[PDB]
Amino acid sequence: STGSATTTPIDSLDDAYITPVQIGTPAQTLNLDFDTGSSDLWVFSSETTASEVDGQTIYTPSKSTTAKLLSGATWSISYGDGSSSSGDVYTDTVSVGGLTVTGQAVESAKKVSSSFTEDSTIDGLLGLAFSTLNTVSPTQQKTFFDNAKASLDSPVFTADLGYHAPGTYNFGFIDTTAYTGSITYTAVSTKQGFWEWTSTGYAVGSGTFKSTSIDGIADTGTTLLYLPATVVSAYWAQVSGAKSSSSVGGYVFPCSATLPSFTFGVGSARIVIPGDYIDFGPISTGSSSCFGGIQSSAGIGINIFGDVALKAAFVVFNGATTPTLGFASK
Repeated sequence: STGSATTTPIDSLDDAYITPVQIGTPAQTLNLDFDTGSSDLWVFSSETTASEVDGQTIYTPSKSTTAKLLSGATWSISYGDGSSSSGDVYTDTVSVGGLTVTGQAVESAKKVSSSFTEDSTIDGLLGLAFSTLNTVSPTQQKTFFDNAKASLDSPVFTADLGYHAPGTYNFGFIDTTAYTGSITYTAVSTKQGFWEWTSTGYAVGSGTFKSTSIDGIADTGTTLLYLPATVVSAYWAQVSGAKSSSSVGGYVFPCSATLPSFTFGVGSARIVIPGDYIDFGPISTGSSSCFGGIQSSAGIGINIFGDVALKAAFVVFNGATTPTLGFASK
């Protein structure tokens, strides 16, 4: 089997991407944030504190003939941006782009933090990291990908995110028409539960490539590119007027600037992030100070290849016995 679903930016800055997901019988379609940096499939629901729902579509298990309470199971998760959610658990039928899993753990939110409430376009998350990070207790649950894996033509999914445009998540096959040149595969460590890999270096604009190992995670659920302070300083040094602002919370730059590209290494291959991808616009409405899309990972504890990086590539998440990551230009 295979599946194929279109993923769409939630706003004009590509802050996140939503993908339609069918849950239950008859289908209830929710727009979820596919997140390769976590492993919980959770939704706004009929159980979510009413004051914490503001425009989201909710899952109502009592209206699904295939929903069953997973008795005694609870979940609670915190993300790297400080947001959080928690609740209880149902199993139900979940379909993505034509691909169906029966008995999928659907984590029903009782509580969500303000960041989730305020984002009316995101109805929940669908985690695609390794199931060892799943927060359901006392019985840990599997991701949609893990459950689907044995039914797939190939044990893979691919992320093809657009710049200010729709893209695609595919399950079970590699669309050879969706990328240019060859796919370069690189080793993955699952030791921390992430799609963790090592980049072979970077370049700023038309500058020379610096060979240096950068350990990080491929995370579709993170907006920006978070790299070591040395790397990020070298990038923003090439932008007149750019500076790190503690009041704003990162590097800012004059909105009048033209940003240089940023290249990262995948083995002997290179992925180029155009300068425009690194522009996240005015820090506040009408400001002439703009927020940078490359930021320091110092104090995160991990480097994160978020959407800024991933949308410049066609990315293969290979969940074979020995997992790997593949990157192609497109």
